[PDB]
Amino acid sequence: PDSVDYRKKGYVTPVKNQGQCGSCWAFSSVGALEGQLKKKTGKLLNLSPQNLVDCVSENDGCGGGYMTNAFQYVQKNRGIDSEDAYPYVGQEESCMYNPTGKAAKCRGYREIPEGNEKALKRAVARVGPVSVAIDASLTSFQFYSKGVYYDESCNSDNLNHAVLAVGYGIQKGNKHWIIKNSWGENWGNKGYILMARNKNNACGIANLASFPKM
Ligand SMILES: *C(=O)[C@H](CCCC)NC(=O)[C@H](CC(C)C)NC(=O)OCc1ccc(Br)cc1
Repeated sequence: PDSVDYRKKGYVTPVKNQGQCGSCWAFSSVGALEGQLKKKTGKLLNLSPQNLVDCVSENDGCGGGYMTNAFQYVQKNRGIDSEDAYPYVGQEESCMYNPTGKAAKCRGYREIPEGNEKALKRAVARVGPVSVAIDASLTSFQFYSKGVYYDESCNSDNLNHAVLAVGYGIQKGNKHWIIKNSWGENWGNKGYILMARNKNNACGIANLASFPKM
């Protein structure tokens, strides 16, 4: 497909805010799951980022983590709670079990061929929102406000932030990836940022992408 924007089909929930917690990966993971859930059931709702922060032991909660492990967890645990049944508190707590909390399930996940933007594009068009990792350490990124973001000093080999690709397209001749962050709706462009697509895998956008099976 030439251009995709899952927000137009109602596959994306509102922009969240990590608070005082480095739980970007939990947010990235739920966003993908929320997508497969909308596609599968027709229901659009917030999943529990906290459920993952607290239970994905392979990870390190507020200290950071990886999306794959989160997907592996939801599959092994036979489910993930919703935001309502397992609200976000912004810090790591003991893993809670909500008898009525299950709101989605995961039967695995797939990875995108490392550094392949073309494969990332095909995956977004056919699957839905995809979880991707990038280098967000540049002041240029942290202070992004508008336009298609590109900074040559971005480090493809310095993955330190997890986000969500809800689509892709082109703006003013510049191809981009539609990216949902989790620093609240006041960061970037209403919690969003258009990142350079096909610019030598800028910021390593396609170096660690994955989506959940549902
Ligand atoms: C995003 O908010 C966080 C910021 C963590 C620094 C405060 N970044 C991550 O969680 C990254 C996710 C991308 C690299 C995909 N993961 C990460 O930092 O891994 C660190 C880590 C430490 C210990 C364990 Br156990 C697992 C992972």
